This record gives sequence, structure tokens and C-alpha cells, in this order.
Amino acid sequence: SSVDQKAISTIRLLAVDAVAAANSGHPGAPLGLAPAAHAVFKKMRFNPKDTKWINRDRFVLSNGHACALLYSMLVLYGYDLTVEDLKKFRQLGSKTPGHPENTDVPGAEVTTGPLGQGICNGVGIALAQAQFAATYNKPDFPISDSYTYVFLGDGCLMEGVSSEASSLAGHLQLGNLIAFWDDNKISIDGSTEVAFTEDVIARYKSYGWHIVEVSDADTDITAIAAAIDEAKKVTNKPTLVRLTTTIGFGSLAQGTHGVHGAPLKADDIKQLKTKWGFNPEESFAVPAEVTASYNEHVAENQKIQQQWNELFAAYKQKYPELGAELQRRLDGKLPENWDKALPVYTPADAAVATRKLSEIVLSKIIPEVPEIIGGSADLTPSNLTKAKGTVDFQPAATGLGDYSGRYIRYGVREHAMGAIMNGIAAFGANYKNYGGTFLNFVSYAAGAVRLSALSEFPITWVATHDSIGLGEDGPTHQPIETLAHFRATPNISVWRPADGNETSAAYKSAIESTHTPHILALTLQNLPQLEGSSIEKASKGGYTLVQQDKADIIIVATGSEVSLAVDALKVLEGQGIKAGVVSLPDQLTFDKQSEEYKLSVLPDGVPILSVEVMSTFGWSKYSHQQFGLNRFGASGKAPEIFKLFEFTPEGVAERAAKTVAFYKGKDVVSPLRSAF
Amino acid sequence: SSVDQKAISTIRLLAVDAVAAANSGHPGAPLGLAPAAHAVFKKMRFNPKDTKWINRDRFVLSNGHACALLYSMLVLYGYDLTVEDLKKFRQLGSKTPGHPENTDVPGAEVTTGPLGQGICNGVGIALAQAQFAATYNKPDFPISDSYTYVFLGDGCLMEGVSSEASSLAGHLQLGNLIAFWDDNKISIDGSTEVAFTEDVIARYKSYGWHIVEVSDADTDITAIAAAIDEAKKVTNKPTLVRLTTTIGFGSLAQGTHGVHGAPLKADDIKQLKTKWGFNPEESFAVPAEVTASYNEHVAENQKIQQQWNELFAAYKQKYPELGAELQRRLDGKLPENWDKALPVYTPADAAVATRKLSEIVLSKIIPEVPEIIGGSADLTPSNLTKAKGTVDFQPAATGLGDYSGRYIRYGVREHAMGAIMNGIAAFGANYKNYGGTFLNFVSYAAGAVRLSALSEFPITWVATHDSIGLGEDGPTHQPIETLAHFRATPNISVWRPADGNETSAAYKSAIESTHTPHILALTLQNLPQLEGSSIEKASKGGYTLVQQDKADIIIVATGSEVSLAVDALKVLEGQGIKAGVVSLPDQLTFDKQSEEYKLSVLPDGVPILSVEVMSTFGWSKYSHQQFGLNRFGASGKAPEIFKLFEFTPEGVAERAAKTVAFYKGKDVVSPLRSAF
Repeated sequence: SSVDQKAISTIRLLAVDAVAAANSGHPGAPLGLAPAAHAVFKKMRFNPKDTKWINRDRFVLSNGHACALLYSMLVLYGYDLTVEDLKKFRQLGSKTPGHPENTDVPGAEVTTGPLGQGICNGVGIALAQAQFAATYNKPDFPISDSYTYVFLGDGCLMEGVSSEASSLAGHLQLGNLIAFWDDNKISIDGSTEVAFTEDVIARYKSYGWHIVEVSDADTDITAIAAAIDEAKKVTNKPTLVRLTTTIGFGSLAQGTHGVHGAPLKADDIKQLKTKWGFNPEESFAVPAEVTASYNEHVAENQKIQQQWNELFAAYKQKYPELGAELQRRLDGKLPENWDKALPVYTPADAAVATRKLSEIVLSKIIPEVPEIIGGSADLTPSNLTKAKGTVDFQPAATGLGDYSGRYIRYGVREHAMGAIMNGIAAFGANYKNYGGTFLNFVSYAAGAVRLSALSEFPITWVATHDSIGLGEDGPTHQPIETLAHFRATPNISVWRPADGNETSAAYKSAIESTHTPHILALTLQNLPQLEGSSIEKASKGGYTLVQQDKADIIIVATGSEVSLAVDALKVLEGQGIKAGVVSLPDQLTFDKQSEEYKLSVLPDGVPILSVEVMSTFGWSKYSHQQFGLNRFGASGKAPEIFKLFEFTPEGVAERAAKTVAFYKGKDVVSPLRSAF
Repeated sequence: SSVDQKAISTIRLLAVDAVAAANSGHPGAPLGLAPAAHAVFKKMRFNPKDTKWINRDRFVLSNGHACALLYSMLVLYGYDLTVEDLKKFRQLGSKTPGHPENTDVPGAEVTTGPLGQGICNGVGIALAQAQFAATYNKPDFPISDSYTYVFLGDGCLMEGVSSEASSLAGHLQLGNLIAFWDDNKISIDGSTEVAFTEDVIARYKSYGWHIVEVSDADTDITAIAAAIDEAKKVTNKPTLVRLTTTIGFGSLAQGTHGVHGAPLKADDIKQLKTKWGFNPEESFAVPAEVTASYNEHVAENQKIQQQWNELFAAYKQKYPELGAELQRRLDGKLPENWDKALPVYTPADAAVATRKLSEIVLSKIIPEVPEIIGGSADLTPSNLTKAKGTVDFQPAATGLGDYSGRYIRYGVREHAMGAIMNGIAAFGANYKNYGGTFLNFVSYAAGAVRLSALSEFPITWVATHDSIGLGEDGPTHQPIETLAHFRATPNISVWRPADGNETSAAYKSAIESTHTPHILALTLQNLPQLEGSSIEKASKGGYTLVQQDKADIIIVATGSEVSLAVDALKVLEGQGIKAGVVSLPDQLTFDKQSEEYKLSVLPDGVPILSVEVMSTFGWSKYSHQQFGLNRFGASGKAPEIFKLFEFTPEGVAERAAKTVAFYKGKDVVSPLRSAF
């Protein structure tokens, strides 16, 4: 009868019809959460005609399988998504994929579906919003005062990544974050009683969250709206709103785990429509009264943005410096000549570990580039990720930092750090944010890292202690598979810089990135500055370090093994073998160079040996023979481990000589060549 | 003055001296936890001369960086570890690596160090102990009544994997588990106040854990012992014992985060020794009164084991069937001819998805092999991991199952499922345990999976929905990098079976495994039974499916792409090209075959094309050219996705023809050949 009721029914039936058209997808949660979605979007400020408005409230569907729900909202509010797109739910080439993709779906802030991720992304959006507001807001100029709204399900609450992020969100007193738990007592295996009996509310209170409970979230949208208002009044705690719902509300199978992930039966859909006043013979129906009511909210929001645009214009006049910086960031541009701050080295400079070179880079570029923030997962004094003179990101009320701070104490929470980094990037305003841990424990965060790549987010991992080079901590800490794993993931730039100049190139890439996450693999041990390295050469991803016109062999290497390759070249000289050396600091950047550039670095007609003290996987793209480490490491002094595995000038030279012998009297084509 | 005091001091100074000798490692937690370690080991039943006694209490050092502490205990109790081994702490080739390794260190139940893992391993040990006791205990025959003791630090409590496992341990009412939190207010970054302010105790109560707090765990070993007794009285809740300690107790830097991970200064070590009555000029001192007191506890424990051995002997007489089964499992042997239960298929059988073939295998072998237990991370109706007629593992008090049950409801907790699986394997008694999820979300558990490999634990992942073949769920669910990641990890068998016979071979491998974790990559889509497949052929890891003496090309493939390769062979026939087909269901099993077997499958003198609908990484070990998918997937009907990416008989045949052309008039050697 009310237009709110009609809208809720419309949302539910659009979602059910999308799933029916695909004969695939999940109608249960969309049916149970449509009342909450309606209430939340009515409280949100957003512009369907400007999905990038920096002061929009953000919505994250963390239970992303429910995405027919998200798409229905975006269609009804006039985003660049139509009923015809809904009819193509889960079909190849459509803008309505089975789980929302921020690269494809207008109004999808992040890519969700893998459970636990969205809520952590929302923590990051709210973290960025707090940092952004603390940086730019002035008296009478609330440039940023937006909220982050997250829908999540029981599964999200079982995933450890969400515990990590919720502990940290409570610690950070993020009162700009409002999360909604779909408390429907059903997961995929059946009742939550079989595996999930914890006192969720008590746990969230233990993190410092504020709680509002809505006992009838099936129908009481007034209570949902009041819970939002109450959440906003509690400015020093993130709020969890418990929505007690009936999964699949209205279905003959409502409240049972059948409605979870299977299209409804035809007769079920027919009785749904009839009892709510819709035509059972019609699909994808949109009552004009619903879109009119929604259009009114859009019009109010567009007026709010217009007033915000005038506020921003007045801000730029009263604070021309801050206003120009803000305009620049909103345009997606770094400061002019920011890269003049990158340090440059020569072979007369001392040997330095690349974790220490990384600390130096950050010390130089953080003052120059305000949109850089980052932190470490409780390894700040080992990753060397904090630039002296910056303040930690903390609620001012704690005395430990300020929301304008730029260094984040993630604690021992690698996975959530990864997903929060995705949320900070997703906020926009050109944030270029980073997170430090040991390379071997980036793997803890694999779920989020692959979503960085799929989402095209320019986040950066500062991943130190990259190999057996770390020594005594031993094989539980020493990467073997790690670079192969992320190099095999599409759209990850995996930098393993060999020296000072290469480390500057890696940061030049990571900070200028707009669509590609970075992992910087950095050493504990000191490496010499190379003859022939430079920022601009290393910026090609792969380059000729030692050019040898009459090469018997080219040794291609990365990181700490480039200096090793050069030392092996000298041993080979003594044997009358002429070797060239290629440094390959990033395979992805190299791969995207022109074919003729790539073939000049790895030409035809010379055998190529790769040297890297980790897995040989991937290396046949660039080499004919691979010298690597395909077993776990060992606890001991690093030089002794290298000796044991013959990663020595003589050990490399021996294998280079055997590689030359292997191909003697056979002509060889570049490993870059492919039959198709 | 007391011998308890002298023992605590001995433990502390052995740990400090080990770190000093290495000039590497962490003295803080060993100093703070030595009183608790002393108290706990005095309450434990164990035999240093039989580390495999099945009714021993288990100890897990989850804060594994503290392992100088563990080694000191093992030395003082006369395990196969000596003071001379301690002097070689963190040295290459020693039995005292920087983090404990169950493969190397007598008395190390699991490999710890990566934070969060050990406590989850302890949940698994206790889960296995409950299941084992419920299976075999009889009236007057308490065959199994052992406890699991875990030490953990603040970092472990921040890692999401430990939240997952602690939620589940509370749900499972595991009163045989006692965990001790080193509440010392310090992590690597400094005070826990900067990132970890949650009410830990309230959170653990919310999971259903019992709490005992020891306010002075620096000195009150009577309170620690009473907390253990109180924990044992609470049989229906796991217990968390809060140990409030001074990190680095006794050091000049005690209670500061300097003592965390750096060797103490020489003068600090000297004042430590003097004030506790030791010689500052002596290192690795062991007062005879301490080892005498410890020897007395060993003697009592050996008497307990001797009585247990007599109890077992009487058990075998009264229950010859159960007793023979138990003896068999303790001997590490599967039932005779267990593999007669594996199903065998022919090409006259219908096409079946390998997730469904997997369900059939489990239905046949679970009744035959009692040491198989497993579960799913809330994907039981999609993984098809439960054999009908089994009961869930649950406390009888819940009405949802029994501790004798064999199917585990892990909930949406992939990472903890992985580490709990490691603990179940670590318990011993020949447990062969498994866990199901989508292949793409095995990656959530990467931290634990790599420890499965490093620990040599025969755990099994039942990893369904292995590729774009799953269709509509789209690229957030579709593996690309996943197999490359785990194939690049040493010691993981990664099975991707093509049909019914191959799926039986994969389980034959996974269940007979004693030292190698398995991942079974299984399809949602139906695949035909192959002409030429068999269990015994597929058990070679790689084999010739279609032998072609005059091959122009060999197509090597896995899983769903083997049938594709055969269809492409038929297209190629029409073009006058003769192709052979190799099926490579497990690369690791294949790699370990003899050189001459491997060369008969992938011989010299014929170009080899690989076909697999995921990353091409690793494939150059077996092929000259690789047809794979090195971009993310798409949401749509699977056949349309395959068509789009040209994974069709014609698309493969085209690339096979171009591969033949590429090598025309050049003789080719097997990709297996290497120069060194």
C-alpha cells in the first residue's frame, strides 16, 4: 500500500526475476535484505550521474552473492545500469556479473563475493574518509563527512579476515562506519547452529563497537532508519546493526536454506508476485511510483552535491593551496615533478639492503605526495615502512596519533591489511597506499591480493625479508613459491629491485600506478650499487645491465641475484666465456613493453640462464635454463645457506658453462618466441 | 632456593645463552614464559624416549619465535636434543632451527612460527583426540584421555586464523584443550595499545571458552598449576589461561619491546646469571638438581606409559577387533586391500563431474578406512564431501552429532580448517583427514597449506569448482593462479583428475600419503570417462593416454582439458596431423618417477603442447608451447566462456598445428631435459 512497501516488493521481485532469467544465483539474501537496502539507500547521499563524487556515502555489499540485490538498487536509482542489463544477470559480457565488479558495474565501490572481503573494504573506505576529512576539513568547510554502509552475512562473520578488520575498526573508533549483519540463522550447510554458535554481539562489543538490534528487519524499516540515526550519534565507535530477517522472505521456502543459492520454482515466483500485487505473468516490472519516489531522493542528493560543489569552490578561494591539492587529487594526478624526490645512487655509494633503500624512498616521497599513507602488520621496525616525522593514524582521543596521521598500525593482521588497503584505494582521491610485512606472509593475505588485481587497485605491498637471504629465521619465513604465485596472478606488478636505483624505479611504478597493484620484494641483506643501473632503465621492467655483443650466454636475474650474476660473469671471463647480464626487476612491466624492446633484452641466438633464489616457475618465459630453489630453505647464516645451495659466483658460472655446452652447435631462438 | 626456582632460572638462561650463541633470536618471551613452561611440563604426561606415545599430552608453542624456550624444555627432559644442539641454535644443519620443525626437532608436534598457526594446530590435535577417544575408549579402558596445551602470544590473537579456530573450538566444547595467553602488553611495533585494545577475555567468553586469569605469572607457579586443574574440571569448554607476565623478565630491558627479538647485551646476561645464582662466566649451565627433578617426572611418566601399554594389551584381548584396528593405525598402516573399495569406470559409463566422482569415492572408502575424517568450510552440498550415513563431529550435548562422528562442520573458515587439518594429522594414529572448499578459496588458507608441505603432513584438500568451468559465479570464484601457486610449493601433490579412474587414483595417492599434502582440483561440469584411463596408469602422476608412434605433436593436459585434447586430436586427424595425448593428473607424482619413465611419456623428438584452462606457469617443464588462461575469467555460462577463450577442439587444434609449423624441420628434445 505505501510506496515504501511497493519499492521493497519491486526490489525483491527484480532480484528474483534476475536469478530466474539466469537460472543461477542466490535469491534468499536479496529477499531478506530488501527492506534494509531500501531504508539504507534512502538515508544515503549519492549521485547516479556522478559515481565519483568524493563526499558520497559508500555502500558495500560484502555478502556479494546477494548482488542481484545491489543491481536492483542501482537500476531503480538510475545508475548506468538498466532492466535489460538485469535480464542479462550472470551472462557472458553483461554488466551484471554473478558477483559485483568495481571495474564493470557502475556504483560498485569494490569487487566482493569472496566472503569477509567487503566488510574489510568498508573499514578501509572509512579509514580513508577519516584521514581525508582530517586532512582537508576546515571550520565551516566540511569537505568530507560521508559514511560507509556495509551489508554482511553470517559467513562474513566466520571469516578471520573480518575479525581482524573489526578489531582494528573498533580500536580506531571509526564512527563513520555502519555495518549491518543479516542475522538469518542460515548458511550454506544449513542452520548456523551446526558451526556458528558464538555470541556475535558480545564479540563486537569486545572490539569496542556500538550495537543496535532490529528484531523485525523483515518489516520495521522505521527501526532500521532509527538504528542508522543512532549509529551516527555514536561518533567514537563503529556500529553493528543486527538485522534479524527471514531468508527468502515471501518464498514458500522462506526461512530454509533451500532459498539460499538456487533459483525459485516457477509457482513460488508466481505466488510471490500475486500476494504483493504484481502480475505473475510479468517479469522485471518497475512500478512508476517507485522510480518516481527514488527519483525524488536522487534530486535531493544532486542538490546536495551541487551545494558541495559550491562549498568546494569557496574552499579553493579561501585556501587556494589546499584547494589546488584537493582538485589535483580528485583529478587523479600526482604532484608535478613528484619523482624529482626519488633518490639516485652510483656505484661509488655503499652497499645497502633494499628494505633500507625503501625506507629512504618513503622518507623522501611521503613529504612530497600527500595521498601516500600506509602502515605495517606489526613489523614496522623490520619492514622500515614509517618515515620519521609522520604521525600515526589514531583517534585523537587515544593520545597515540590523530586521524590526519599517515602511518597505520595494522597489528598482526596481514589479510585485513590487504583488504583495508583495497578499501583505501577504493575511496578515491588518488590515494596511493601501502602495507608492510615479510614477503612470506603476504601469502596470509592472498584472498585480498588477488582482489587488488581483479579490482585494478594501485595498492602496494612493502614485502621485506624476501628470501633465504634473511638467514636464521629459517624455512617457515623464507619465500620459495611466493613470487611465482603472484606473478601468475593477472595484473600484479612484482618488483624485486637489485639496488638503490632499481628500488626508486619500483616506487616510481607503484606510486604512478592507476590500475595495477604492486608487490615490492625487498632484502634484509646489503646489496652493492650496480654499474649500469638507473631509475629510467629499471622503469622498463627488464633491461640490459651488462651488454656483451659476442655473448656466449645471457644471465637474467632479479634482486639480490643480479650482483651474483655479475660476479659469475667475472668467473666466466676467467674461463674464456663471455656473458651478458639482464636485470628483470618487474616481469609484468617488462611483458608490456614492445616486442622489439623485449627482444633486444632477450634476443635470439644466445642461450639464457635465469638465476633467482626461489621457485623456477615462470622463468621459461625469459630463459632456456633456470637456476633456482625448488625446496624449502633452512635455518642458518645466510652466506652458508647460499653456499650450501651453490648460489655463489662459481656455482652460477658452472651452470652457465653447462648451459653453453648444452646448446653447443645448435642455434637458439629467444624464449620470448611463441608459436601462437 | 627451591628447585622449581632453579629450574625456571635454568630454562631462562639456556634460552638466553642459545640466542647469544646465535647472536639471533628472541629472548623476551622465553624469559617471560619460563615459569609457565615449567609448571605446564610438570603437569604433562610424556615420554622423551617415545615421542609417539599416542596418549601423551601434547604441547604446542604457537608463538614459535619463542622456540629457544621449547628447546630448553626438551633438552632438560632428556629428549633426543642436547646442550650441544642448543649451542647450535639457528645454525645451518642443526636440530635447533630458529622456529620449531616437527620434521627435525624431537618433541616438536608441529611446525610453528607463522603467527596464529600453532593455536589452530592445537584445536586440531584436541579435535582428533576427542574423535579418537570417542571411537576407541571403552568402560574401564581409557585408551585416550590426553590434553592439548598451547602457548600463544598477542600476535597470535590478532591473526584471523586464530579467531576462526577459537570460535569453532568453543562451539565444539573442547574441554581437552588448554591455551595460555602470554599477556605481556608488547608486540613488535611496541605497546599493544597502538593496535590491539580489544577485550580479549570478553571475546573468548563470547566463543564459549572458560577463562582463568593468573595476575602474576612471573612467579606464581602455584596459580598456574591450579589454573590447569580448574581448566580440566571444565570438561565442556576449552580454557584460556591469561598469563600476565613481564616480557624479558630479569633483563635490564624487561617489560620493554627491546627484549622482544634481539640478543641481550653481554652485561645484561652477566647480571641475569649472578642475581639468580649462576656463574656469569659460564654458558649453557645445567644444575644437576634440575635434571634430577625433571628425571623424576620422566620416570613417573614412563611408568604411566608402561601401565598404558598394559591397559592396551588387556584392551586387545577383550576387544580383539578394535585392538587390532588400533594397533594397525598406531603402526602407521592402512587396512589390507583398502583400495579394493575404490570405484573403477569404463568408457561405457556416463559422464560425471569429478566433484561427484569424489563424493562416490568417499562414500566407498570412509566405511573401509576408519582413520579418514574430514569436513567442509560451509560448502558441504557443493563440495559433496560428506558420505551419507556418517554422523557429524559435534559434542553429544548439542544434539547435532557426537565426538565419534567423522564429518566436521568447519563453517566459513578455510584458513583455520587448513591449520586444524594439520593438527589432526599431527595427532598421529594414521589420521588421513580432508577439508573441502572451492579451489579458489584454498588460497585463503595459504599460510597453513605451505606448513602442511613443510611439516610433511598427509592432509587432503577437496577443492571443487576448479576453473571457468564453474561458469556464472564469475572471476571472483574462478582459479587462474591457484594451481601454479601450490605446484610451486615444494612437497604438494596437486591432483587434477580427468575422469572416474583418475579420481580414484588421486584418492589412492592422498590416503596412502604419509609425508605429502594433497590438493584435489575437482570439476563442477560433467566429464566423459576416457578410453585408456585406469587407476594404476593415473597413479604414475602422468601417463600416455593416446599413444601415437608417429606423432607430429603430443598434447599434454589435465582434468577437464584431457577430453578437450582428445577431441582436438580428432580435428587434427581430419587435417592429416597425428597427435598423441598425455594426461598429467599430478605433476609431483610424475616428477618423482624414474627418468626413463618420464621420458617415455614426454619423449624427445616431438613438439609438446600443454592445455589447461588456468595459468601457463610451470608448464614449460613438460611442454614446448603452452595454451592456457593468463587473465581473469568471466561471469557467464561455462560453454560460452570456453568458446570465448577458444578452449574448443578447433581452438586447440589450431594452436597444435601452429606449434607443429613452428618446429617444422627442427629436431626437438624433451622439455624434461636440463643442462644441469
